[PDB]
Amino acid sequence: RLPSADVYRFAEPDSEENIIFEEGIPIIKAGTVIKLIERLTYHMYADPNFVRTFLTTYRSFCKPQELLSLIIERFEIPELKRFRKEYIQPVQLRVLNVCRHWVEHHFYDFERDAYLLQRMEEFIGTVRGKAMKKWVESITKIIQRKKIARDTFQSSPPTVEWHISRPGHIETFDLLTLHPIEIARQLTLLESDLYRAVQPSELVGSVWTKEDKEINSPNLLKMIRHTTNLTLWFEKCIVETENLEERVAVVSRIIEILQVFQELNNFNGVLEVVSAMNSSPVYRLDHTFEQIPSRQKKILEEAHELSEDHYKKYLAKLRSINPPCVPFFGIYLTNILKTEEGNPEVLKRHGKELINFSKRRKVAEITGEIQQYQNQPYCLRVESDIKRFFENLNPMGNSMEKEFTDYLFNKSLEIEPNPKPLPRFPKKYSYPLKSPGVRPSN
Ligand SMILES: O=S1(=O)NC(Cc2cccc(C(F)(F)F)c2)=Nc2ccccc21
Repeated sequence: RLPSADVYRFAEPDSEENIIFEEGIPIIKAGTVIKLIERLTYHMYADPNFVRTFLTTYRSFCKPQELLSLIIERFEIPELKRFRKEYIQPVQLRVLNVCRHWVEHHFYDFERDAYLLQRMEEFIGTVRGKAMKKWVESITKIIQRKKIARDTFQSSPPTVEWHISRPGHIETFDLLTLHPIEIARQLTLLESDLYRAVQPSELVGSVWTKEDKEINSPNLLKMIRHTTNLTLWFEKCIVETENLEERVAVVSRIIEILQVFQELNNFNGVLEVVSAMNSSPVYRLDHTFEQIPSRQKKILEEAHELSEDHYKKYLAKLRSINPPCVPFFGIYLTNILKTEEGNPEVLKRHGKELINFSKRRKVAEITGEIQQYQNQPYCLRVESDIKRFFENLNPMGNSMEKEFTDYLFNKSLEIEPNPKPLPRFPKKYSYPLKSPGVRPSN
């Protein structure tokens, strides 16, 4: 029935040397690249979970150019009445379905590689056939829509809040001059847009830590860099305020921003404040935290407790709230890296190497959890000048990260030296330190 090895590479029988399954549509555990492509375009049934997971994770084991060459060759299949009807036509329609999902959900590969797109359009444009016309036409319209695209409140959003800095006075914008409510809202819109922009393939096979990270993971990198710039800027605001009374005002203002992040269910923001508060230069400031009111200390402790016991309280709090929210991104990076490190790239059976597909699938299920929260818009107005201020945060300046964190700790040792005495430092703020609070204006 199926073709011989001398004419087709996709029709060798299944064995423990080329394809292994998990414990109805079977679920592939590991297999050769040829075996994966074959099951990806299996003539017996439709497999949307495998199609979706394969196109998200394939870059970890196959190059885009190689995948196109293999699916084109899988399509080219050389009793002839039933051979075309039950084997050639179903496989060719499965190949076209794979091209459709590929161009629709992963167009960035055709954007990054112009020659890849040239080959894909050449392949689709040469198909012809009877039932393939409708397939060639939907695929063509998707490539058209993607090429063109590359080239709203449900209710009244609250009034934008201002404090010392008047609107448009961008040169005075700072932690204590902007309104703490507006800082949290504007940072939540910025973080919400960053969260929503991340694609699942940016998180596969640790590509964001490899040589071509800027191309493969630009949205993920933007998200981690925002977290680093915000957390380090909060710490810099704290240790660079040498006067103790003014430093209490600064730390206390950051706690107020975290409370507005909690009202907004921006967990990403909450844990960036907790991260700055737990950092080595800030966490050891006993004289500063002694002055922080009890209610405010309790708010910071309950925020920390979300992380405790492998984020037990965070995971329970996240699944109980209603939209909108901004989930804590770091836990996904943590669980994905644990998966990448604790599972082997390949499985060996009978001296043969099989790609570990279950490893990729476990990583793809974590990215699916990410995606379930990417359609939650906030009923908040953007303030372009405040958004720009946070987008342009550069606490590190022209320094390496380690050199700047070393400086932050040394500043902490300077402002709060035991048994060395506690020096008094002059005031740096020439405006009122009192917060306008976190209650909106009705
Ligand atoms: O006391 S916690 O539960 N809360 C925090 C967050 C936090 C950081 C800095 C100061 C404070 C404050 F309560 F004094 F304001 C709280 N970090 C911890 C780190 C390790 C163990 C226990 C905790």
